[PDB]
Amino acid sequence: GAMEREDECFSCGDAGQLVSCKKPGCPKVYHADCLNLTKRPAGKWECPWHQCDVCGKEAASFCEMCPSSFCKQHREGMLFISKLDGRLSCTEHD
Ligand SMILES: [Zn+2]
Ligand SMILES: [Zn+2]
Ligand SMILES: [Zn+2]
Ligand SMILES: [Zn+2]
Repeated sequence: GAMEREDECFSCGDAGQLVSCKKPGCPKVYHADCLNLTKRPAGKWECPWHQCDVCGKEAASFCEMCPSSFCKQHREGMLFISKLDGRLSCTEHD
């Protein structure tokens, strides 16, 4: 993190061997295993929660229930506000 670092994996909902994002505005942490980080990131690492789950490009919207964020193109119709808590939820959370 660059301000704080929560002690739970946003991907799994579990805590453990966590690697934190080194980008400002990101308090989130994840497991290297669930991220498929076979290669150990060196230096500034940006979590895939900044990457569009569809095209792999930079995400503009962030699903608040999974590391599947979306770009300006792949966010339309794919991400919506959950009426349960007001959190951004993607269509893949049935
Ligand atoms: Zn995990
Ligand atoms: Zn991040
Ligand atoms: Zn995209
Ligand atoms: Zn989602």
